[PDB]
Amino acid sequence: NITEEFYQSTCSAVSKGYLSALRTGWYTSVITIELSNIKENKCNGTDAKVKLIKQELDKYKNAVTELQLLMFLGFLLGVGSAIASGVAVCKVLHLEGEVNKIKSALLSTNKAVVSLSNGVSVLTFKVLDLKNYIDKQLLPILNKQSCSISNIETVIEFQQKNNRLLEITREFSVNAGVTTPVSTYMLTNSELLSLINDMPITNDQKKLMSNNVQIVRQQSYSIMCIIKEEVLAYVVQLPLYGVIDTPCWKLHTSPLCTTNTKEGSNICLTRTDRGWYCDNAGSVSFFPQAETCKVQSNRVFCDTMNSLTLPSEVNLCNVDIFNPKYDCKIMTSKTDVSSSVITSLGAIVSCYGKTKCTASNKNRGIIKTFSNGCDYVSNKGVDTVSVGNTLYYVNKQEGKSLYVKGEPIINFYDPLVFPSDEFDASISQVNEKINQSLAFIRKSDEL
Amino acid sequence: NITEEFYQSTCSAVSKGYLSALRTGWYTSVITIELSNIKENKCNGTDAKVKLIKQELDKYKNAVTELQLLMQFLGFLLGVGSAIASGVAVCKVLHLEGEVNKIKSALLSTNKAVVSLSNGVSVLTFKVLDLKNYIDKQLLPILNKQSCSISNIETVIEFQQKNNRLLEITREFSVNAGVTTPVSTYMLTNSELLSLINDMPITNDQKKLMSNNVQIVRQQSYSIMCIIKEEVLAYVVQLPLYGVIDTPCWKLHTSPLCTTNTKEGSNICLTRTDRGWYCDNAGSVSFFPQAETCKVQSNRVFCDTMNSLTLPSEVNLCNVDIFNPKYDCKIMTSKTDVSSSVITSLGAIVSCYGKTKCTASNKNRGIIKTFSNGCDYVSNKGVDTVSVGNTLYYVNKQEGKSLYVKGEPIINFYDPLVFPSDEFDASISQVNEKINQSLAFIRKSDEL
Amino acid sequence: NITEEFYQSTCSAVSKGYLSALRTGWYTSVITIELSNIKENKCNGTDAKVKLIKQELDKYKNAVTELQLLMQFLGFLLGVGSAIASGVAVCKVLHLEGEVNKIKSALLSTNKAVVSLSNGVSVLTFKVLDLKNYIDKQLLPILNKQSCSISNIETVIEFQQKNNRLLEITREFSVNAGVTTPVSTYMLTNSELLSLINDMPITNDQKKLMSNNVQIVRQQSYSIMCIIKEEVLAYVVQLPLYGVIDTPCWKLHTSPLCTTNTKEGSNICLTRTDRGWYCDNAGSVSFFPQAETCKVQSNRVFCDTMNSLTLPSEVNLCNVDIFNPKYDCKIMTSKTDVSSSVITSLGAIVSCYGKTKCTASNKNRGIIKTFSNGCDYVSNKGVDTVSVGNTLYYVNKQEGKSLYVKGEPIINFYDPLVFPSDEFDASISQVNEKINQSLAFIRKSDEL
Ligand SMILES: [Cl-]
Ligand SMILES: [Cl-]
Repeated sequence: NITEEFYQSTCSAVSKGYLSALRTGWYTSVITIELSNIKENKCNGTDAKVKLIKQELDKYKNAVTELQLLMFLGFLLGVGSAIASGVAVCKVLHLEGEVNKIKSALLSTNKAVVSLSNGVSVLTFKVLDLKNYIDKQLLPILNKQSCSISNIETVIEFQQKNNRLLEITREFSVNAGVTTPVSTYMLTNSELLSLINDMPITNDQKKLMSNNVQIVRQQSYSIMCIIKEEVLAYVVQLPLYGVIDTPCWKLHTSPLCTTNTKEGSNICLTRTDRGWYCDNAGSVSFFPQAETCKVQSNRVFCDTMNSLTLPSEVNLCNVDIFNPKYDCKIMTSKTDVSSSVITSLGAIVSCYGKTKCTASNKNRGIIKTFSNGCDYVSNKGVDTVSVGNTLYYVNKQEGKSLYVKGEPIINFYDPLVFPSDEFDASISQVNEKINQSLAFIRKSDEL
Repeated sequence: NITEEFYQSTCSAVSKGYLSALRTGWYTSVITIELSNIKENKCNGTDAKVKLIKQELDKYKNAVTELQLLMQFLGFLLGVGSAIASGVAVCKVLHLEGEVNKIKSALLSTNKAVVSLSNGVSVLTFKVLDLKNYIDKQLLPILNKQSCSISNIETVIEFQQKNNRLLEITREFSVNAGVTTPVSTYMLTNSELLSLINDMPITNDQKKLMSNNVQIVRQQSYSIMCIIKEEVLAYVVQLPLYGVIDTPCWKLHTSPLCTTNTKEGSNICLTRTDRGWYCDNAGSVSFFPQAETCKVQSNRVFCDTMNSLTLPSEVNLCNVDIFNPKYDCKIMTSKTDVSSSVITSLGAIVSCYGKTKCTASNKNRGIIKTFSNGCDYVSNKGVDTVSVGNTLYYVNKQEGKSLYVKGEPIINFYDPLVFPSDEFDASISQVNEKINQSLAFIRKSDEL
Repeated sequence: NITEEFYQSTCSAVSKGYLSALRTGWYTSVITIELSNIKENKCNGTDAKVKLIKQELDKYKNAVTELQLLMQFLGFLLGVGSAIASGVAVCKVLHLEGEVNKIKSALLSTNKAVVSLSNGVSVLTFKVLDLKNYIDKQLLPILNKQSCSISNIETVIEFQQKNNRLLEITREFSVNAGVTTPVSTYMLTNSELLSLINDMPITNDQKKLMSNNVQIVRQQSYSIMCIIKEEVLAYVVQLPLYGVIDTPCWKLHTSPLCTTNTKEGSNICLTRTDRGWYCDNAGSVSFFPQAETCKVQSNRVFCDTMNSLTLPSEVNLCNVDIFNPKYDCKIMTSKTDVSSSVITSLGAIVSCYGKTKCTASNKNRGIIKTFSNGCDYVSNKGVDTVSVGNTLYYVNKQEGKSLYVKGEPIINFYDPLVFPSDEFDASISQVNEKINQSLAFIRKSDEL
């Protein structure tokens, strides 16, 4: 199911066999909580039971009032406006009579599809009806028995209904009205599964979102919207996955240096194009910041806004870094430091200088001692790896790894002309800079 | 109200008309919760209501004990501060002998008093929860009377409600190691925070600004755990005070500008690095490179000056003439011809290079513009989304006028044979002098 | 016992006397909650007391079901690890056949037992909540007796208290995608965690360290949700083990050092990049470049070795003599003379250049020092704030002696005509060899 190749020639490794789930767009949904504005609580505070509902009722009013008061290579990626879509939906909701459409469509059911004034149709959802609870069940009970409640179960039932509205207020109050991930107080699990199931999307998409709701939360926003008339409404902005089931691979890179004994005589080179790569629509979406992608089993959830769009020929850097069809990215240094990069199925170890680097087994201890240079170890017989004072645990996911033998590419560069401070360079950039610096030495010799 | 200009010559855009609200300093206030230490829970016995009171007291007793164990580009130029040094310093002053009693006696009759500490600084104090009096004078007398049995379940709830806040405070301090941000509503309720702002020694404009944006004030505040000694738990709430308000501010968006020849690697690239927020401030210009550290509410920009550089007002000249002689505009150079888009306050910049497919779309029309190679720009009026390669951008739909400033792309004025394309923190004149110095060495060799 | 030295020659400062607490490895423990399968919820009847238990039971059932659906500078030199690879690997072992029965049978009589897993690993197990027996033996009989009606409000509340923890565990795992950090008090209560520490196979020195700093131990821990199989919910709590304790540590603060020429762009700059934390560790020195990943409690520094480079002890020589021959000290060079301040442990380094106003103030006296151009330093004794441009810094008020080491700024020893001003990852000897090669290129041409 999952495979990995280590390229000793360039001190890097590729894990393949992953499937894609790229967030490509947004669905905006309108979630409503119906509230009731209560005029005068002209009750007494003598009976113990009345005090609790009266104080619980004061708690509610403050929450309603409080909400009204509220109204490498990563640097290439570019800038988006993460919630411009949902906020756009929110701005439409402030228009005259647009709130009434929502409220009347949710008069008989708790879920409805509404056509907005600008023409876009958006799923609607009444998730909590506190107005009706107060107006028809609590306030009538209260007045009848001379403003006192003779049943402790009545106060608790209200504290439970009110509790969610209070916890929603706490979240918008600490997040300035835009939260992520969408909490279970904003959208309960059943509501989110109902939203996905009622969304205008593929059955492949619905199944994906429904089996991975936890990931759907993490990629979702809750945008607090309006409190007008008798309804509080907030927009839940859900990710729709327009690219699914395409091959994905992760590139891991580590520094590749010479191994001379002279302290500073060494030269280094590292591939900068580390991150996730997924095929989608004939090109390759590249995700440099690999921490923004989430892996579930073998599915990679990435966001195209944190991606570059690359030609399919990018994969050629894995077959031959000196190909003329794509100029592979590298950085160059003279900093021969030891480190390790843990991959999907093993460990890359860049062991240089006098640093002690070993690979250990849980039942045997140290089972390999690395020599200077860049090496790799499969996760089969190995459980941990130590480079200096740092112990790394290796991933224990099962899968075949293959060690691709090769002469280290750093040996093909001459130390006298090597540019050792290039962060955003390439094979072709360093080649022509050697030619330019090596030819400058020819002009003096022909002299 | 709010305007934006795109400078086609420099592949950048400026959003104008924003107002400032710069965090310039800190107010520290002492928030206290009065507890009562109860030695032992000597009513061991079975009874439905009694069992609940015992468990509620044990939760409370553990909460006190748990608290006691607790006490025993261009961003890289900004420099380093000590974010809570002000509050932590005030916290240490409360550890001095008799300093808690000064606070405690001043808050005996009211819940709010100004105390002069031993070091001389006056700090607002605030008793937010009086559990000592509740337990000593209302619950323990009720409990003891009937040999720890209570004929009123309503007594358990009232205590469980009162105790709830103290429990959540302990929960927050227990995973945050005594420093939380933003300040939660368990540490400071919305009403308590509005009451602090109203009593703080600040302007009526300042009181109004803080009060209408309490969610922002929370997000910019720290809550620093202090002491739980004698019958007082005290923590310091460090609130931001906004010493610079309503000064003109603008946001600079930049994107890479490259050549567009068909040969893959013969291309040159150029990007303005000075993106971020700029506010007039005391005759100078406060520059915030990290635009993620600033919060915009409608038209007000809340920034924190410790994440700023202090620049001369002539920085704004880079927008009217990048080659002006009066300020050396910062740029970076590359040979990395990648396609991207940068969404602005009022539109979209598109860096479309190579064979990448770049379009701008309307919700009512589909694709309405296809970008050619180069840097181009679109206003948010008719456009809802922008697509650069496999990435779809949504555009902000905020209202405002856009202006396209036509100009020849600046990258054409450089010679590709002598262009230094590896400078990360360079400038107009640095690229000039490195070309002039590299151009003269080839001139001096040819004279031979 | 904290001291600090300011090296005026290199515009840097070292804070020493801190003690180490380095995470070197991980302990994985199994925390289980025992659940009961609810088959037939045949309760009808709209009665206030009945409704609460039925709705509370649906919360428990939904939470169980919800959890089951869940299963279906110089920082850039550092390596990348798999933070929870150790804990997750233990989690895969629990999916093996009969592995839960060993756990379930070992935790039958006590809530704490050491289980030998199938792979051979011995793991602490911990039953923290027994909902099965509560529901099966205490609640359902009471519930059933009166035909789904409960005549005692205390029984429904006792269930809400029992059920609440499982509900919050589910709430945390559902928004954190089954892996949380820090380990909240719901995942592991304070007393449970102390019991974990006392039973771990670690030193008495180690146990004492973890026990007095549980707030840090949580923050360095992961809780990884595992299985709901048989009638048990299990999650793995991955606790840090500190294999290096009490070795000396020091923090290096660095700031830009520039020339003080009058011509705007005639200036040169130089900064030590090796800023961060340093701890002695097994004959070498562990270097943590991102100093924000380390947490300081009083005088102890908690760092994580996965974010460190392993350096020779001779790195400390960069503090006594930046041109020493035994270690090539790292620096970056620029032409960007912008003013800033770095707050240190015991004072403030101030890089004041151009027309920026830089001062140090007292709370009782106002401005007490105005900085001249160059890199200067101020101790936290007489100073409370430092102001650089429109930026006000508060200084740490921790007590301790500072030593100002007078020295000629190293930047003066360079000739601006041959100085390489675009080096970000360079060093003393690299800049030397680049000047020497650029100076020999200029000498051999004149001999022509
Ligand atoms: Cl001003
Ligand atoms: Cl089960």
